[PDB]
Amino acid sequence: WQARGLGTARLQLVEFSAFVEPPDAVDSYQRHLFVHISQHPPLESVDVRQIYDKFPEKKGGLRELYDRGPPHAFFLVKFWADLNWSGGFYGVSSQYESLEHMTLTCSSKVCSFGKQVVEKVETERAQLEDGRFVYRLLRSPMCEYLVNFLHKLRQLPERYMMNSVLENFTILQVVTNRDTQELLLCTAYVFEVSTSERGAQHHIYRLVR
Ligand SMILES: CCOC(=O)/C=C/c1c[nH]c2ccc(OCc3ccccc3)cc12
Repeated sequence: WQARGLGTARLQLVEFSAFVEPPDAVDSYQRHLFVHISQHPPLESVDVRQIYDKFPEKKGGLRELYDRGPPHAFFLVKFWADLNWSGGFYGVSSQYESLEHMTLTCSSKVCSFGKQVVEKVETERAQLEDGRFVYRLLRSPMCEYLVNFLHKLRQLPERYMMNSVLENFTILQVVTNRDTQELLLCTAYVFEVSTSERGAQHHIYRLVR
């Protein structure tokens, strides 16, 4: 019963993106996508151990979460960030669907060298749509650490330097049932940069053991 997308039977990712809109968007709109998954054969597995030291350790790190299970809820998403896009609006949008009606809690731990640097925790109540429940965390403003990290990481003079920094930069995303405390989706994000004739791109893996 192996997964084909980033999701389980209980909770599926529908869309995610991190983006920026220039000031001139209020005239002629446009947004620039740093990264962007869109899910409108089984994925390739990656042993979770090979990424242990890239994430937190005591309580809420990769291993201690994988030991609570469910193992099938764990995914690795490798990003190629488009970093070729100044005083504009930086944002993140997430969307999930479910068959059952829950109140999600959604944690975004940003880690530098595996140290938890910045965390955001949100909750979202289900809204019933076409026979199914829908969870919408659209346009959350990026935390100022991420915005600043990006202007710095944009001004670096070489891509290989960019990917060197980014090798110590990861994000853990943990969605759990707020009521029952059980885990529904855990997604480790590792990052590189994209030779921006190509925009963003991504690979989704099942974390296994
Ligand atoms: C909404 C409040 O918290 C935040 O600000 C962000 C939370 C995130 C949760 N999962 C993510 C996946 C990627 C990402 O940024 C992409 C990105 C990173 C590095 C270089 C280039 C691009 C942000 C998040």
